Parts: sequence; C-alpha cells; structure tokens
Amino acid sequence: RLIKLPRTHKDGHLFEVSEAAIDWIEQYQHFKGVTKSIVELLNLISLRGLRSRDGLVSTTELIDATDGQLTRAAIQQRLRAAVAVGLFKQIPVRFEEGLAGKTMLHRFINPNQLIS
Repeated sequence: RLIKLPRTHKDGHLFEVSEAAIDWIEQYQHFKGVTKSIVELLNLISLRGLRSRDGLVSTTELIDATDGQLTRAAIQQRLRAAVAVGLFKQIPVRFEEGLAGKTMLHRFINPNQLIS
C-alpha cells in the first residue's frame, strides 16, 4: 500500500515481484496480442526480481538491467501494450512517508483470471 524508502519518484513505475509469475509468463504466450516484445519486458522483470529486496522492480532498474539498451520510452511502450492485453493490474500507490505524489504499481494477473 505504501512504498517505502529508498524508493522515490525517480524509480518510475513499479512491478510487484512474484515467483508464480515465472510460470505465468510462459502461459501468457498462448494469449492473443502477447508479442515477443512484451515477453522481453516480462522476462526482464522476472529476472531482475531475483535480486529484489523489497518485492518490487522499478522501470529504472529495468533500464539498468539492459545496460541502457531499453529506454524509459521502450519500457513504457511494452508496458502499455501488456496492460492492453490484460497482463497487469495497474494499482496507484503513494509513498506517504513525508513524500507526496503517486506512481503506478503493476501486479501480474493470473492467466486463469485473464481468460475469465
């Protein structure tokens, strides 16, 4: 509910790490509109989540994981497409620790839920 430090707005959009999503990602590829370019983003989140210490992965960390080859714009592009297919629930969250403003939290959606 409440995004704690050291995370700030500079981290960008946020992805909730889930080990279940590691299997879901292979299952998402059965669904219409799930492209190689979306899977790339998904694999990146998953792999970067291996080192997460707070259950989150930020778009800033995703950029750094590609050594800058994926920009904020390219991540955001894949993210908009993945939302349009239904892969992520978008959750607005606050920091609320003496820090105003919001960012977006993204939670993988179970494929069994997607098809309903």
